[PDB]
Amino acid sequence: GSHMRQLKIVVLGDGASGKTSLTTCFAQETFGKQYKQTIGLDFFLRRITLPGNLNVTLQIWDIGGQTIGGKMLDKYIYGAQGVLLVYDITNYQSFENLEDWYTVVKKVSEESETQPLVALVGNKIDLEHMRTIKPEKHLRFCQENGFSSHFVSAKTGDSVFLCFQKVAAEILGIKLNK
Ligand SMILES: Nc1nc2c(ncn2[C@@H]2O[C@H](COP(=O)(O)OP(=O)(O)O)[C@@H](OP(=O)(O)O)[C@H]2O)c(=O)[nH]1
Ligand SMILES: [Mg+2]
Repeated sequence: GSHMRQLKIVVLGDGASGKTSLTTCFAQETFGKQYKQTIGLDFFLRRITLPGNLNVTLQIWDIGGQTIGGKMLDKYIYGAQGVLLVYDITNYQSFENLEDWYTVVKKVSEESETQPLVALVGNKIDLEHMRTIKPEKHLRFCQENGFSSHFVSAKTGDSVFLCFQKVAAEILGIKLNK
């Protein structure tokens, strides 16, 4: 027998960073019958084919309005093979607070004996000329913790598909060459 290959990715970060915009931007290609199959659930599914004709379904979880201490947060983070730490490049506190989001991820990782792929996602790159987190500051946070680095715009779609695709590939031990 052979079963579906599914990877769970959770999207974390402070309110107003663009988490729901980001997840929706990636979900849009599935709108119609497939997205409707999980309407009102905690996640949606999107199938991608990674290089080498590797079919995988991504199960993408938006935490909604959950805060760091939310007692529902566990179902989002436990089992997550990929984690997006999302901030708004124009909102400094959203970046600073990612240390605290990452503390929860480390705690879950240690308990679960897992090593999820963690991506730092600077959203709103369409607003680059008004950013309050410089690229160098973002890349320092990535270097300190081994995060995958992404600058995206959920509004316009810039780099969004590639962020999820790269995270999926890295979960499976593949560095995509582009
Ligand atoms: N310029 C820009 N704005 C973005 C981007 N991503 C999200 N936004 C805006 O940021 C606001 C918060 O987005 P949302 O997806 O609800 O964030 P959240 O789910 O993290 O709370 C929304 O504004 P509104 O209240 O206007 O809808 C949304 O339109 C982006 O890449 N660029
Ligand atoms: Mg939201």
